[PDB]
Amino acid sequence: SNPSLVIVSPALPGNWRTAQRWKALLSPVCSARVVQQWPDADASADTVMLALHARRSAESIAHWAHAHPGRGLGVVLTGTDLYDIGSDPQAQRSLQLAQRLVVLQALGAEALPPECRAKARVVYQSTSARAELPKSARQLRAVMVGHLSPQTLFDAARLLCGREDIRIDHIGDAGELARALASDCPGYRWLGALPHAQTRQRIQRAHVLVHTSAAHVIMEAVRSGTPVLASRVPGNVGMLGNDYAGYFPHGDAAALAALLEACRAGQGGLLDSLRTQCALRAPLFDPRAEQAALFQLLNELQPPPP
Ligand code: NA
Repeated sequence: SNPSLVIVSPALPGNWRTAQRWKALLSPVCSARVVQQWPDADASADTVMLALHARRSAESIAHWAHAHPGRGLGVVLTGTDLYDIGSDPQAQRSLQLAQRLVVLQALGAEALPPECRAKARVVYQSTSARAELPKSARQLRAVMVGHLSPQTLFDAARLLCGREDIRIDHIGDAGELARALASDCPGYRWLGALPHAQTRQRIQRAHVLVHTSAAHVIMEAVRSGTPVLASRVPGNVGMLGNDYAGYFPHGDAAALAALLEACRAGQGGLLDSLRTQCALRAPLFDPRAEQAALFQLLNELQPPPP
């Protein structure tokens, strides 16, 4: 067992969702609580800290390292901090103060300074599974979930302007650039902001998910039996694997269009290969696995009684 764990998520009312999911997976072995800032009024009881984002939580992190020198500090690199730690002094200070660093995919520790890697640990994110649905051989529907690399998808859709056999469904809140692409191109559609249940059903129902960004969406696709076409950036490669066959160069719309065309051609195949490759990735995103990685991390951070 019963350590008192504090999760720092300084998000304004991504990281909140992770924080809540970690609290639920750790609640069986610890008294877990989420805060925006530490310390608070219940802070004298806390023994272990899991702070999300080396910069946004730096002030909590620094407060923890003063009250608990060499004890209980886990700092989670959520993305933009890892890819901040180049110039940000606070981000850098957070890396040095931590007893443990958490990266969320395999490749994270390569961006970490050399002296910070031994204390890094890989904890893949997790999501619930959806059943893999049968898919038509007569079209290829691609879904992209991403608040408005928007231009990369936009350019690929214009390079495919006449095709109605390749359909691109863009989900996300922004805008007129999207509405224009929707009027001009039969196969592009901007559905705007959609509820979370509808977004996951469309991903489950899509032949493929396209991610051009430089993470939860990729897990939701993989765990719903939907392959992914993704930009070759470390965050994505860490999720899908160094030998994944569905990568496109970041900012290369022609390469993205070619990849959709190749998926379409093998219908009736690259798409079948991508499906097989994603099914081998899916067990990395099992809640059981994330929970187990968290248990071990908590046993490592747990400080001996003062
Ligand atoms: Na508990």
